[PDB]
Amino acid sequence: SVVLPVAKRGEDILKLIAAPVSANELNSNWLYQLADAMHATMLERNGVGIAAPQVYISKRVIIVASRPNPRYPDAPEMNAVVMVNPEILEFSSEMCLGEEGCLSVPDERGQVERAEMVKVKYLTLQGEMVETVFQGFPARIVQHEVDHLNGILFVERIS
Ligand SMILES: [Zn+2]
Repeated sequence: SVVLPVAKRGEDILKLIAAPVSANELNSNWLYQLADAMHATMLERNGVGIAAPQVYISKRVIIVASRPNPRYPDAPEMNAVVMVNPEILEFSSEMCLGEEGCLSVPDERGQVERAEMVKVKYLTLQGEMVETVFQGFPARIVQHEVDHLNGILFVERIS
């Protein structure tokens, strides 16, 4: 496993709309390697999620991996999920606000309003369709990472 360089706020890579992963990439060693490098990078930076644009890869891949760590001492622990081509199909009208940081925003945290619940459809790295309901802090990570795929940093969502 390799720890990749992470783009910081102000770099233009972080402002693009990341391109969807194509059919021939699904279940490829390319794609497995991409996800493994993202995963190592996130762990090394005590992230609870990561998006491919953050590691200069303008593709629609994210990792959602809520776990307590120094950066988030109170996060619930889930098994890390890698999502290819995620699409949020439903946001709840109910809001929750929480403090977010970001691997791409050194030394700034802010309060962000997010949907309490999201329903997300995505593909596994093999290419199989999955739909999952997330609540609370995992939901906020899903929203944060999808924002990265759409060129949005959490600083822009500060109410
Ligand atoms: Zn981030």
